Amino acid sequence: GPVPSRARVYTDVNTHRPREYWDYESHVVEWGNQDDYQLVRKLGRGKYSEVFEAINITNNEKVVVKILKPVKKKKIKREIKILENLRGGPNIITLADIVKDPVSRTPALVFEHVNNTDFKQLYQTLTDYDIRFYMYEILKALDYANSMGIMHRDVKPHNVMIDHEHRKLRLIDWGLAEFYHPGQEYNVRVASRYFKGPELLVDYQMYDYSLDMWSLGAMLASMIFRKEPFFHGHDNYDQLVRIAKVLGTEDLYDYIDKYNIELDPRFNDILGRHSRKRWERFVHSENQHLVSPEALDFLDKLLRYDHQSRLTAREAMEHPYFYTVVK
Repeated sequence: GPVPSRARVYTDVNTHRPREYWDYESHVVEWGNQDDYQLVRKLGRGKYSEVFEAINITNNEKVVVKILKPVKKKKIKREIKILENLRGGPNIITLADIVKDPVSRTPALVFEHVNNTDFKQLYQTLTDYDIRFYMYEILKALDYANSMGIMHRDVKPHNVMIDHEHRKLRLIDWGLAEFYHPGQEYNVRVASRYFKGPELLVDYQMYDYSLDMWSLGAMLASMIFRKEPFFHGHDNYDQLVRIAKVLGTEDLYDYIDKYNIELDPRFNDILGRHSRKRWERFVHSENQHLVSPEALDFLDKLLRYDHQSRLTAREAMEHPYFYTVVK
């Protein structure tokens, strides 16, 4: 069967924790006062919750309220525990409170407010420098989470809140995030299609933090090449084919061969044979100002089939691409 895999970093952080740190099932929620908060506007509704702009009349500050749908009964304590574990970390969204919504009769998570600009309108204007700046900020969040034994598993532009005016960034929606336990098998039905790592698409369950570095790379590619999304699959199968048309099929087979993975036989008729492409073919007059040798090398080291070969978040922060960013 499949060969096992372990993260190359932060492998044993949770094993050296009291059970309570990662045992989210046993967590006892501290409930706040629902009447502290007044809902102002509905912002949106995801699969697992409805999201509101609200006000915290106890102090009068603006907050964000995520009223959890009757979800997968236990995603709740997982998200709460992860949020509490990561609170105060660099660019980690701050859980301000947890209350019981009187109408939904479900938990309502209360967050810090962030003044975001739609990523679409936002990415059409970001300069080269600003791409680097904000990527570095995202990496701080990811490395922090990983050092705390947690992977986000849903990195995508919609989950990065950016207050461009204040050049402030927050990584949000930790509802899919998990504790990393070496040797543990995970659900491959995580992340959004265009940001799913090859490991998910070939149904390899023993993945780790490095999943999010693929997603970050897919984000970066869309930004520096001005192509949304960069890997544009019709479904999860076509998604892998779109990746293979860039990274090539030989390295794909090397990957699944290394882990003794067998592709779904439905790929036989659709995968074809594809050479690895040089990144220069995606450069054109409209995106050239966003591209540099450093950008391409950085991208190249994120977008690897083999999850074990990708840059870790810390290694990524060491890359020459970020030398120009003021620290």
